[PDB]
Amino acid sequence: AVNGKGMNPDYKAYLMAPLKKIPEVTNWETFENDLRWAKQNGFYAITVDFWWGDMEKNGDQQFDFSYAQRFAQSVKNAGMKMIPIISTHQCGGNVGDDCNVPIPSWVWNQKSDDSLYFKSETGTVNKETLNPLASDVIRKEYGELYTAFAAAMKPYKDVIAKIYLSGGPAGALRYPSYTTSDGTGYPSRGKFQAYTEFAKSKFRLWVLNKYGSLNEVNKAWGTKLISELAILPPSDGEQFLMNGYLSMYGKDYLEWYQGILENHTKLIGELAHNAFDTTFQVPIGAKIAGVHWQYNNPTIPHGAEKPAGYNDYSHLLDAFKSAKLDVTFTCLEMTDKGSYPEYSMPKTLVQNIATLANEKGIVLNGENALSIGNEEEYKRVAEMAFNYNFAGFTLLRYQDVMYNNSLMGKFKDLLGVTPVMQTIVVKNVPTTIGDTVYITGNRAELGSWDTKQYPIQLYYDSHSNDWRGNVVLPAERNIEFKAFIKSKDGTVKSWQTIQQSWNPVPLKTTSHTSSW
Ligand SMILES: OC[C@H]1O[C@H](O[C@H]2[C@H](O)[C@@H](O)[C@@H](O[C@H]3[C@H](O)[C@@H](O)[C@@H](O[C@H]4[C@H](O)[C@@H](O)[C@@H](O[C@H]5[C@H](O)[C@@H](O)[C@H](O)O[C@@H]5CO)O[C@@H]4CO)O[C@@H]3CO)O[C@@H]2CO)[C@H](O)[C@@H](O)[C@@H]1O
Ligand SMILES: OC[C@H]1O[C@H](O[C@H]2[C@H](O)[C@@H](O)[C@@H](O[C@H]3[C@H](O)[C@@H](O)[C@@H](O[C@H]4[C@H](O)[C@@H](O)[C@@H](O)O[C@@H]4CO)O[C@@H]3CO)O[C@@H]2CO)[C@H](O)[C@@H](O)[C@@H]1O
Ligand SMILES: OC[C@H]1O[C@H](O[C@H]2[C@H](O)[C@@H](O)[C@@H](O[C@H]3[C@H](O)[C@@H](O)[C@@H](O)O[C@@H]3CO)O[C@@H]2CO)[C@H](O)[C@@H](O)[C@@H]1O
Ligand SMILES: OC[C@H]1O[C@H](O[C@H]2[C@H](O)[C@@H](O)[C@@H](O)O[C@@H]2CO)[C@H](O)[C@@H](O)[C@@H]1O
Ligand SMILES: [Ca+2]
Repeated sequence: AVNGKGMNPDYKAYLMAPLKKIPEVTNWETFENDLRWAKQNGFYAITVDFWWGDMEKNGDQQFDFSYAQRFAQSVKNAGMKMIPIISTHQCGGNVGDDCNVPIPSWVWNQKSDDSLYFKSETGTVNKETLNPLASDVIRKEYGELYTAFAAAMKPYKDVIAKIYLSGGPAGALRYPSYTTSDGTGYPSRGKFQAYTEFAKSKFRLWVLNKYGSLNEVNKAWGTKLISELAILPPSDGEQFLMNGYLSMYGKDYLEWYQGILENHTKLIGELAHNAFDTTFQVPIGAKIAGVHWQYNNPTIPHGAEKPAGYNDYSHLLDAFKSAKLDVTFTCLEMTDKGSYPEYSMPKTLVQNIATLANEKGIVLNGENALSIGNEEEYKRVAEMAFNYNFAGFTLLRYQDVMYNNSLMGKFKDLLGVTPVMQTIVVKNVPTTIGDTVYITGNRAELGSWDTKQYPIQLYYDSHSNDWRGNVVLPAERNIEFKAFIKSKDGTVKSWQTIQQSWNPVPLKTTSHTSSW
């Protein structure tokens, strides 16, 4: 992997359940067999959406956790593990969606203003999820839902491996900036979603709180606003994305905009831990969407990410760390394009996120953005997962491999692997002062023959006069590799004589010794 490391020892593979309830797809008996099969192919658990629209439909505090309980019972019967997703967002309208489960309609009546929903640059109303600015309603509603869920699902503590939270549309912490109705669907630029009267009022108050008075605001922004009412979000999204973002005003607007998501992260994290820590004592996480389009557009840099709420990934991830929430990213199966008109750079995006996450000590999980139909996509996922220290990968979605033995087989081989530490020993290495030794191999877990960025480092053993290193490898998988030398200035000088291999890597920790 990068930084001379290897694959994460804690790596697990997960499988996304269908969006619809199991009974609308197959029977519970077959489901249990499907789980045993998934397990046999390297899957550790199944992530599943438990829709708010389903759990608190009839009214405030009128709960129904019967489906969740039945699902859990079969998971238990199959000796499997599950990862509940408290989906406080609507199913339907987003890529790959096939259901229509809006959040409880009664929630919109808890306020007579427009604080609860979203409104775009052009006036498009979005009700896929509650507006994070309304923290009072969120605190109460999410808090009550989480608590009730915990009590109803306590008996299934034993099969719950982790809990996922929904920070916004399509289960991710973000604004509904890319939608068909708002004419902002892929691969168009996104539209900011801060035009309700409540949002404008909030931005205005936040700015005045920061500078004290309008005169101080003008001085800090180098502007000449005539009144406090002139303090507003961008009136022209395109112009703001072209150059407005570069100014002090632009920096402040984006700070506030992304800041709302950061605060929301800390809020749902607090509520979740309070509700689940004692009953379950399992990790909790949230998701970040992979807004890879318009990434390198020269006219509107990161023209889709910013409107989605992503301006400073480093600052955003710090919020997750503080909230004690594991992070899940996506698009691991895609490649960089960066060409007109999409200007898509998903791989570069993934690498950046992973780098930041690892630097901050944040447990990082990944997913594929779109259904995978070929092995090549699995290899791309593998490359990212095993070279960027991902602690886990979740395959979207159930049906794709459950009803495709051939594809399921490819996944088991490339991604459904169990990490196992092994000691690698290479003797008679002709190193000189300043040289370092590394190994690189065929599989993604070995950097796929990359000597520049993904090689795994070995260490000189002065006592035995050889080079050694404890490397994490895929158990029960065949591998080929070779040790090589890098000079002080990182130039590859020479390679091991014969190509080494392990057919397959042993299930139990041991050692592989070879001669240079
Ligand atoms: O069960 C969990 C969870 O599942 C769903 O949510 C998933 C999404 O399905 C995933 O895509 C992802 O959410 C993000 C993606 O990370 C992000 O990249 C983007 O998707 C982009 C695509 O990347 C882009 O290629 C483009 O898709 C095109 C295809 O290229 C084209 O071939 C096809 O014909 O049309 C599609 C759509 O135009 O555009 C999309 C954007 O629409 O955005 C998605 C959405 O946020 O991760 C989440 C979380 O796992 C369910 O929706 C959710 O309810 C559920 O909780
Ligand atoms: O809250 C204060 C004000 O905030 C908003 O105005 C912002 C814009 O959102 C930013 O994009 C930027 O504006 C730039 C503009 O992007 C750039 O093209 C250039 O503008 C010309 C404009 O093309 C022309 O039509 C005419 O208006 O003259 C402008 C000035 O030459 O310069 C703009 C300013 O540098 O910054 C402003 C704030 O400074 C929001 O839209 C306002 O309603 C709000 O009052
Ligand atoms: O990229 C696909 C490529 O993979 C295989 O080639 C790898 C070799 O198996 C591996 O040994 C290594 O090759 C180096 C030699 O070992 C070394 O002695 C010296 O000659 O430099 C070589 C170049 O790196 O790495 C390559 C991949 O870079 C497979 O055999 C190829 O057919 C295939 O195209
Ligand atoms: O820099 C090229 C081009 O970028 C922008 O056009 C985008 C548009 O904003 C998106 O919504 C979508 O249609 O793709 C276009 C091509 O990238 C600018 O708006 C445009 O002026 C500029 O020429
Ligand atoms: Ca409630």
